[PDB]
Amino acid sequence: PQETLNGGITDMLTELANFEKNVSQAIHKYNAYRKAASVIAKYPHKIKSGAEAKKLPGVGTKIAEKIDEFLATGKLRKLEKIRQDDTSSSINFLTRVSGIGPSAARKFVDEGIKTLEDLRKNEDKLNHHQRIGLKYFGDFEKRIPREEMLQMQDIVLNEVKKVDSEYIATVCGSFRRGAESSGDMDVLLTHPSFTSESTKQPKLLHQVVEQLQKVHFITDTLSKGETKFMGVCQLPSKNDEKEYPHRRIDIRLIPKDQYYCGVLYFTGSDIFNKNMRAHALEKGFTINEYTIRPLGVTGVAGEPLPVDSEKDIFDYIQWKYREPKDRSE
DNA sequence: CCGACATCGCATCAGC
DNA sequence: GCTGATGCGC
DNA sequence: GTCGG
Ligand code: NA
Ligand code: NA
Repeated sequence: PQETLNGGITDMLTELANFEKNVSQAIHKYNAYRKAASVIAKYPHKIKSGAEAKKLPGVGTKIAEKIDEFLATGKLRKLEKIRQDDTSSSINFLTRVSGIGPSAARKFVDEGIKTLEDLRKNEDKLNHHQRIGLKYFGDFEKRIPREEMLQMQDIVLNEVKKVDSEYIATVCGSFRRGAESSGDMDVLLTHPSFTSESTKQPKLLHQVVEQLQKVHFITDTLSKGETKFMGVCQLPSKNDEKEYPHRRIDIRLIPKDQYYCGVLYFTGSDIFNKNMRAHALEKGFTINEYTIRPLGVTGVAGEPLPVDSEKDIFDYIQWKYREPKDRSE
């Protein structure tokens, strides 16, 4: 639905959401505001009163009240006062840098560091991760067009298979659901040799990251363990042509017997996972990001049910398989 | 009235 | 040195 | 902030 409808209200709730997250350090109020802004963005009617909105799930007395003030005046006093607020606006801004959460941003603004320029001058006060977020402050705020993601995908699948023909790599996320653009690339990886009660051969994941660094696809590392890599990557530029911006890429090494449970979860969407959790249980099963287990008559979950594909999970809960395209909810 | 709210691997801080 | 707590992005 | 036991 057109943003014009209640865009003024959704933006108001989102702005409030970021302040709770970055300044007040109130994550729950953050999600509360986002949930509200979200359900309000879906409502196919121009809201005329807070009471109308209050009907919607996620909108309570306070937000219905704020919505009223906004409709009557065109803005919100508490919000106007927050924007003109020196520290709060500096603190909010600083968190846009990957690596700087509410706490670091709170600390920088304290000692006088308020701008991207202040950070660029205090490089040794920033950890490895934060210097990379600074270095790509702009790039990290851009989105990734699908075609770009495909090019990016071709390279991941090609290099993984080059390291070992048994690796299985699946680019999940909104991408797998067919989305037109993305903010990042989440690649789930697995190898037959890696199972829940097996070895992690601390190189299955290393050998892959290392391979992607060799062909110069991965350009920076934010964090890397035996099962989770988080870094930056970039597509090869087409000779003397605006080189592609640096992109965020995560790689997960999951056990083969939990691999598909992993692919299901990271493909989502977030709504779709809730309908399955909800459904799965009524059918007598418990579904987490790792496994699917039967629930005895006393509520006692049993051993993890075997899974060799995504469909297997759907079959356990009396639900027909659904392509990642129809998993928007 | 008052607790839940989604999740967890990894880097790094705090403390012994 | 080590382990646990915290911060972070997801 | 919202929902709900
Ligand atoms: Na409501
Ligand atoms: Na940040």
